[PDB]
Amino acid sequence: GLTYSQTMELKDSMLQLDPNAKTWIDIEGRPEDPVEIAIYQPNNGQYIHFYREPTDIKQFKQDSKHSHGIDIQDLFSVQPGLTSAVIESLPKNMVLSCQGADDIRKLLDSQNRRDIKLIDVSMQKDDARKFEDKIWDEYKHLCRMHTGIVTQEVTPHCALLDCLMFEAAVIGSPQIPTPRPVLSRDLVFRTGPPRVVL
Ligand SMILES: [Mn+2]
Ligand SMILES: [Zn+2]
Repeated sequence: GLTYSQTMELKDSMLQLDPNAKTWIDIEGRPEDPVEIAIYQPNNGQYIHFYREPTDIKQFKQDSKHSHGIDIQDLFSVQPGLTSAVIESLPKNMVLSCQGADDIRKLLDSQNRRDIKLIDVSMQKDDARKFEDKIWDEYKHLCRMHTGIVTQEVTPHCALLDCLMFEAAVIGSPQIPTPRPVLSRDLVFRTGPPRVVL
């Protein structure tokens, strides 16, 4: 989990959300073993976005090749404990928009956050991904974690970009205010290997 100072920093950064604004949530991975989480406020562009190493490797490899394309080695350096830390400090009685509520409901409940309510926009599969190509063209650089070829060859599913494209689908245009991450990379990732000296 997080250190005392990491925990103070996270809570401080999370208060940059307005607890009342429209807020999307999306996860990749099963709710008992999530590997990527995004919480996004379209109007101001702010988002919480972080990763998690999986515990079930066989199911992860399946999800990797047919959904999110994440290589497990790229998760080794991510900061543990962020999922429970973030969910614990989301505002009381917060309301979240999502596309498909079943898994996210389980995840919040497992964290005793039954006070958090979900609004399932329940779009149809392809309506939800109308602007998938344009959103990936513009905002690919915001998440480079989907490195594997995914087959169902299709575009990998990213918690962050899914939130952005669902927002685009609800409003009818890929034109959204610039997304800005509220978490620092040093909170999402551990230090990683030293610079190779060249
Ligand atoms: Mn997704
Ligand atoms: Zn991603």
